[PDB]
Amino acid sequence: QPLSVGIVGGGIIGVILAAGLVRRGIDVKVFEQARGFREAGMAFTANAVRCMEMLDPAIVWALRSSGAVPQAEARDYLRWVDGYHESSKRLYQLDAGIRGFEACRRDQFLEALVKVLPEGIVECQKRLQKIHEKNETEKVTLEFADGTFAHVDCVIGADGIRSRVRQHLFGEDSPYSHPHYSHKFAFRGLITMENAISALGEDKARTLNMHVGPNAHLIHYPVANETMVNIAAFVSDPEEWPKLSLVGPATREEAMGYFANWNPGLRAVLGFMPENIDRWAMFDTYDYPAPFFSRGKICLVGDAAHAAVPHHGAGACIGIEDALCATVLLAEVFVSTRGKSSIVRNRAIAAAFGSFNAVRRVRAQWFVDSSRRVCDLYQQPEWADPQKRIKAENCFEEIKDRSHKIWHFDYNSMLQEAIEKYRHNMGS
Amino acid sequence: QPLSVGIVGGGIIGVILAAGLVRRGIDVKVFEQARGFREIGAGMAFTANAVRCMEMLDPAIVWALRSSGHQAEARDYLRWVDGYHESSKRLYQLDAGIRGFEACRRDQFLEALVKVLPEGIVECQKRLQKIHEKNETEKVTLEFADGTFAHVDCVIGADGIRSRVRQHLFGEDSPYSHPHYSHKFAFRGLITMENAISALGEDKARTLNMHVGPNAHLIHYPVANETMVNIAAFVSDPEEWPLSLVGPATREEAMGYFANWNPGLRAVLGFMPENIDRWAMFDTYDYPAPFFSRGKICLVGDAAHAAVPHHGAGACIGIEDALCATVLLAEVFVSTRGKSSIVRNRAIAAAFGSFNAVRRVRAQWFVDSSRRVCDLYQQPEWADPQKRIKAENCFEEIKDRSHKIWHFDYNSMLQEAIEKYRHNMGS
Ligand SMILES: Cc1cc2nc3c(=O)[nH]c(=O)nc-3n(C[C@H](O)[C@H](O)[C@H](O)COP(=O)(O)OP(=O)(O)OC[C@H]3O[C@@H](n4cnc5c(N)ncnc54)[C@H](O)[C@@H]3O)c2cc1C
Ligand SMILES: Cc1cc2nc3c(=O)[nH]c(=O)nc-3n(C[C@H](O)[C@H](O)[C@H](O)COP(=O)(O)OP(=O)(O)OC[C@H]3O[C@@H](n4cnc5c(N)ncnc54)[C@H](O)[C@@H]3O)c2cc1C
Ligand SMILES: Cc1cc(O)c(C)c(O)c1C=O
Ligand SMILES: Cc1cc(O)c(C)c(O)c1C=O
Ligand SMILES: Cc1cc(O)c(C)c(O)c1C=O
Ligand SMILES: [Cl-]
Ligand SMILES: [Cl-]
Repeated sequence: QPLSVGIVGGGIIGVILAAGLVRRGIDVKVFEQARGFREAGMAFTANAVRCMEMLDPAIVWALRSSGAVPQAEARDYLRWVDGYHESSKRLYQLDAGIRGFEACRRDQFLEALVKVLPEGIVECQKRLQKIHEKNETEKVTLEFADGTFAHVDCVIGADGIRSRVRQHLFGEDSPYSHPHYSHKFAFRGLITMENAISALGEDKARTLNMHVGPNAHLIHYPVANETMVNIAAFVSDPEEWPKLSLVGPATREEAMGYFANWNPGLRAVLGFMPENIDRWAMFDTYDYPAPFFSRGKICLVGDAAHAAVPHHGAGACIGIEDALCATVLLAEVFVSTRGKSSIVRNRAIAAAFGSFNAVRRVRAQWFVDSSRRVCDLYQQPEWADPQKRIKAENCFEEIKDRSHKIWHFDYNSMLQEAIEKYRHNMGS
Repeated sequence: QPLSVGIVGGGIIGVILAAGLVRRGIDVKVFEQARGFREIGAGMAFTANAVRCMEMLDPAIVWALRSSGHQAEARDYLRWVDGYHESSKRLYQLDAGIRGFEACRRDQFLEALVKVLPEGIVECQKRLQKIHEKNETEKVTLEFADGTFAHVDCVIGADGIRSRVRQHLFGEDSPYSHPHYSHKFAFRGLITMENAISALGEDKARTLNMHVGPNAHLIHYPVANETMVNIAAFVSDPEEWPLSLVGPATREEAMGYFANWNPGLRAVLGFMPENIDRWAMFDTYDYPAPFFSRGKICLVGDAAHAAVPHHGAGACIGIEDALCATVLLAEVFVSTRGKSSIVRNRAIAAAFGSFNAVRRVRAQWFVDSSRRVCDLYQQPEWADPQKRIKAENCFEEIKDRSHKIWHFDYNSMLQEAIEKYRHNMGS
């Protein structure tokens, strides 16, 4: 027969993983708890877009048909600005090259992706409650909350930051089963490009900028074809977060209080927002990172494995690499065990998930820490004191090192290492 | 605002190129002169490199290939053997590794490939007669023998060794427009694995070996699940090819060219059906393409660099071309969204220019190298037993040449390809 893979979670990574798997002949089901919803925006590095292409070129097509339509060709730049002093001097700039980042709306991209898939791959209102493992040779059983069941040769948790599949591995009372608070949260909202331009200038208004300063920072970029500018404003919170929901209503005047000393251009951007906005809490896996991404015939991927604070803007890139590593590994399982017994085929699954863990965990968990580390540098208290300016500006070399370690990932090597580890684990 | 490519030729390359373009959102039409399939029951094999190239074009291509053909994982070895002397001693061997090669039935692979494509991509009974190019900003018009026409932003010739798009580029009276004789031809036929063993041993009969000797060489490997072995015997021809490039031949005609060769090999020939086939071997060596593309017209596969088959990898070189041309046209598609008609058509030609720069050297090296290694398989020196020392150093050259085919850095080809396209654009 073929090999069946139950993917729990119909987010970006689950659906991309699925698309890569069916394009290779693997039987896939995606179980998503929500009711065909996408209830925001995200960005991919050029490296991740090449990973997408290797999964299935239609994915990249979906990405670019969802987004927008932009004489020479523009290079993509991360830029940092002093947010605290009126100097508002441009501190640093990182060149990511042509189409170094490519952008979509999360909900439009997912919709396009599912159109690309065969029919009846995605099952909605399928909330996983329990996993029943048995022998390596038996199918794994998924139990859902509406009383239904599925049977699959192996299981992938693409079920996000609050992964149920993760709870199964470490235990519901283990801190390793849950995310925890980064003691930061963000205000988000939009403003008119005209308003934006009014406060920052046409040049700042039309590019992405991080404004640094003490214990907080703010980022903004143009959206909806340079008519609107999106604002995300991040602040510190010495208090624990109450089951209070991670997202919640807030007001512009609350956000303005945190930036009261900051420079006037920046305080304006804030004042031009709707009176009512969101407050998103930033949880992640930093405090209690997974001891393993895989056990037996169960593998975590994306935010289920390594959910990160969003301050490299690449968290979903790490998950796309995961998807590619898991797709290529399971393809090698399919082809190398094709004529063999049920025992070899199930051993090979476990051997592949063992290779996955071996090759992906260090980089994924490095990235989770890195995402906190760079937030710290964007929020150094010494951005306040102009006599500590050399110290504070010295951070950018490390930011650059970390950025390039993300963007320049050698995924061909990862795949090679993974195939080699798979074959080793099989006794070969 | 979509980009239409007319592929002339529904062969393996034209169809794989199509599969790559459509998966990336490009409007493709494939124009095939034949009514259905040909090359029934033939096999072919692809290097692992070429299979990774296919996966990059569309992973579904690789699925197709694999549905068209305990203990450990097997390794793939090329083997040479002395075919002249009584000793028939193993001469050299080369490790290609796990899945170093993957094989299939051509017609079943092509047919599986067509199921992967959407409907209506391929139009049969469409034999390109003439190409009409107006201005770079206007569409290229294709005229077919049935009197219908077709209009496309650009044209890819994937129409094979006798490419009609090639004749258009260089002139139907140029010799550069036609392949020519390599002064070798081939006898093909099957025998039963039963008989194959009795003449060679179980060892030789159940794998691929090339038997070398003076002015001729033989290769055999198994088929129909190791129930039959397939023979190809290549011999030298001083004369010109008059006449039709395929023809019937007799077992005895082939045995004549292998009179002095050792008895195991002679026996193999002996065991063929009375009637078999003779195939002339043409290629683009004598008059190689001055360029693979001009304006909005580009050649790929055999249309551009048809080679004699003694490296066994000519489709692989072609799949490389399809990968480069797919990645290039996709870069045109995205780099030019919202630009004008003018710019988009300069983008196409700029991309075809980069195709030419990046591929033409490797591809024409491969044509040469194919004749070259054939010459090493057929050194007159194999018979002379005082030159069996110089003769046998050929194999360091076979190895380097094989590795240059097998370890192609195709990611660097794509990189160089994009950078040369940007350069051509003014970027
Ligand atoms: C504000 C913000 C901005 C970001 N910007 C970027 C950016 O610019 N670039 C970038 O690369 N990344 C970015 N990220 C990261 C990105 O959002 C995530 O890393 C990415 O969504 C992770 O993929 P996922 O599909 O695993 O997660 P999710 O999208 O959260 O997918 C989880 C899915 O599983 C489902 N699910 C959960 N529990 C169950 C269950 N029990 N049963 C069934 N289904 C279940 C959920 O309903 C959901 O559909 C950003 C993140 C945030 C928060
Ligand atoms: C005996 C032999 C064995 C080989 N074994 C291998 C092997 O194991 N591995 C490997 O990689 N390579 C192998 N090769 C090389 C391989 O067969 C060729 O390189 C390959 O088939 C080229 O494919 P193509 O699509 O470019 O051309 P072709 O396969 O020749 O197809 C061209 C297509 O265009 C069509 N066409 C022609 N003129 C027109 C026109 N005017 N209008 C419309 N359509 C037209 C033809 O009908 C045909 O269908 C072998 C070659 C030979 C001779
Ligand atoms: C690319 C990107 C997108 C984004 O949404 C955020 C918050 C970022 O910090 C970055 C890069 O640093
Ligand atoms: C090992 C491997 C397998 C594979 O299928 C693809 C896509 C690769 O590029 C690599 C690279 O090492
Ligand atoms: C399938 C196949 C094709 C081929 O061309 C060679 C040289 C091989 O050794 C194998 C398998 O071993
Ligand atoms: Cl992120
Ligand atoms: Cl060939």
